[PDB]
Amino acid sequence: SRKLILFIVFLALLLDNMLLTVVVPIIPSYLYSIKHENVQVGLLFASKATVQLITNPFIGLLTNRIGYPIPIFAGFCIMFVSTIMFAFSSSYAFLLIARSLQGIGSSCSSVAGMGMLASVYTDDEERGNVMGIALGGLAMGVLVGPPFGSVLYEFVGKTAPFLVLAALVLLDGAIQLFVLQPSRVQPESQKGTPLTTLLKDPYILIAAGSICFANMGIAMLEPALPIWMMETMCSRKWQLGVAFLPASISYLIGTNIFGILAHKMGRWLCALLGMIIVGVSILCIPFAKNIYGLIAPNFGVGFAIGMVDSSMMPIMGYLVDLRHVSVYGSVYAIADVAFCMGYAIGPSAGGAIAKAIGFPWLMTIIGIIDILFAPLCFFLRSPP
Ligand SMILES: O=C(c1ccc(F)cc1)C1CCN(CCn2c(=O)[nH]c3ccccc3c2=O)CC1
Repeated sequence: SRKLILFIVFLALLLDNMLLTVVVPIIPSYLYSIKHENVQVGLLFASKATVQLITNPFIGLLTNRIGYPIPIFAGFCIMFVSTIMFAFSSSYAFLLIARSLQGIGSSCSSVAGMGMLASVYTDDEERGNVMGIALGGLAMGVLVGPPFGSVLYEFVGKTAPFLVLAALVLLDGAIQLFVLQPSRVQPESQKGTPLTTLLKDPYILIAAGSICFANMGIAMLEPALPIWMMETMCSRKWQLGVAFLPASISYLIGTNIFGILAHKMGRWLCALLGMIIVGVSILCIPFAKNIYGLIAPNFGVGFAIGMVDSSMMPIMGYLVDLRHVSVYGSVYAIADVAFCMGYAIGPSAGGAIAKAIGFPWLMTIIGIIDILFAPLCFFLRSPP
């Protein structure tokens, strides 16, 4: 009965991404009103992703000393605290602190949950399936966040989305306490291989780079696309919001189905095809003239990112099992660092490049990089 661990990881990722995507619509207007009585949003997101990026190696090393359950419960506690502060804080410094705490909790939950899933599902196929489900939960939380927040804001109040999220967080924490039971400290049997040896592995580097570039695609998509839309198509705000819906839906479907299909098609082949597809979709994005012209490339981008994630995340554990000690804190900390590497420079830089050179040139460069990195996944195939 280890499906409870999968449910806990699923819930943690879902609620974390739900908070990360639900805070967005409300705070900036209140910040502007407070200042009186676009860029700072990207600064908030960069802060959260950067704090998650810094914490990842530390949590990876910590999971080898105190085990997984205590980091998971700590992630839950920090995530609850950040949700409460989001509910009650109205200034900018407190909201920045809330974002940083949410980043720490994101690092804890993601790294420890992936490590626990890898350590529990030792089969190479079941591992792929369960982390495909976990990434599908991440995508589900991303997709549900904004509609849930808008509905609760219109129905009850501004604090309602965060209070309901905090109630769900308390339910998840009660489940964790009942199942995980982080009463004592349980060190792992074998000392983990240091990251200095892990970053020296070309295959782990290749998988991490594939994840990093695949996520960098959408990471620089998010803040630069609305400006280009308003400049060329003069599109409306609802059209801007709808634009990323195909990406989220395709990401959810891709994660859920390719967590299973990667082991059938071949993880290396799935990653190569995903990189090619995301490169082609990003190349085709600038040529669109209407939102209907971006419905298909966004779907391709989401599907390809789901392919790459749900293929490379299992391959990380497979590689660390094959050529390293069977401990998954450090390698999945590396994978989280790969995620945050794109998600942290996205908001901060994407605008800068989209202003220095044209948005079509930026997206052409990103797509060319992804296409050229696609053949590097050829080296991740198994000899037998
Ligand atoms: O949509 C997504 C997605 C994922 C995979 C996939 F394949 C297809 C789509 C998710 C949606 C949440 N974001 C992170 C949240 N976030 C920022 O981090 N920075 C921003 C800067 C400016 C404006 C908004 C944002 C913003 O929402 C991460 C990716």
